[PDB]
Amino acid sequence: LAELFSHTHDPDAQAKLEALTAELLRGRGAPMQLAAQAFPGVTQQYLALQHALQRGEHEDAAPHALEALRDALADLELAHGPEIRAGINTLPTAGAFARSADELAGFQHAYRDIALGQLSLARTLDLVLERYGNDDIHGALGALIQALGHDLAAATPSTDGVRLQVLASDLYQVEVAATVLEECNALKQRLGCADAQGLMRDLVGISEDKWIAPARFEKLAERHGANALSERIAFLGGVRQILKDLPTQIYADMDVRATVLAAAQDALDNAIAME
Ligand SMILES: [Ca+2]
Ligand SMILES: [Cl-]
Ligand code: NA
Repeated sequence: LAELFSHTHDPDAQAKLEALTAELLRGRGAPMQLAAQAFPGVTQQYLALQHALQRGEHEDAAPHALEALRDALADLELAHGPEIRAGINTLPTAGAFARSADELAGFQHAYRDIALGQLSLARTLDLVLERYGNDDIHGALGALIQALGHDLAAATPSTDGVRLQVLASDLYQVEVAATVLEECNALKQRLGCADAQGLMRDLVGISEDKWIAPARFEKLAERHGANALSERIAFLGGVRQILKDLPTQIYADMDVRATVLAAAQDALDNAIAME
């Protein structure tokens, strides 16, 4: 258990756990609060409380202090059982990807929301863009898929095997999409928070807009400073190309995709017609 905290990549991880253990067994503070102050992520908190309990029993700690740890562990299992299972099952993978305690917890939170949520492909893509968009988005996705594999490999996966298999296929589509969306960098660079990352998330939003119309693309253009006629045409042309290459599975459905692309084309043509 103590060795598992090496995955935080905190040079004082071990000392911190031992200090926390002493504080927990001292029995003044609320176990859950103390654990959360020491380590981010319920997975690390759960493991720390478990470590303290085992030590406390062997060390012959106060029965009341031990009981408080048992209650805390039981509360966490009841409220966050699947999340903790997901974290435990994927710790080696998460450890290999994360470079700090915050990055570890961050990865676990992303994995939790995907694995245990009911997110559409678009919302999953948006989640990944928000967290990893201007960092190692492809590394994050590859690690998430490794995590899905380690979860399914475990004796008790965090959710059903059928769902984990579907999620691996979903995340492949997200990886294809994330690659396509890199074109937003070049587009913003050519034309000159409404940055490239913002545009990527804007396009993903558009992919689930069943009420999409050409007017929405005008507002997008305005948001991104493509106001002059030439830049407006170039921007709308770029956006349509990117939307077109975005995998069909990202869109709310095939019909919404068709509407989006027809609207994007019309917005482009309207701008061209002004020239
Ligand atoms: Ca004794
Ligand atoms: Cl289509
Ligand atoms: Na990878």
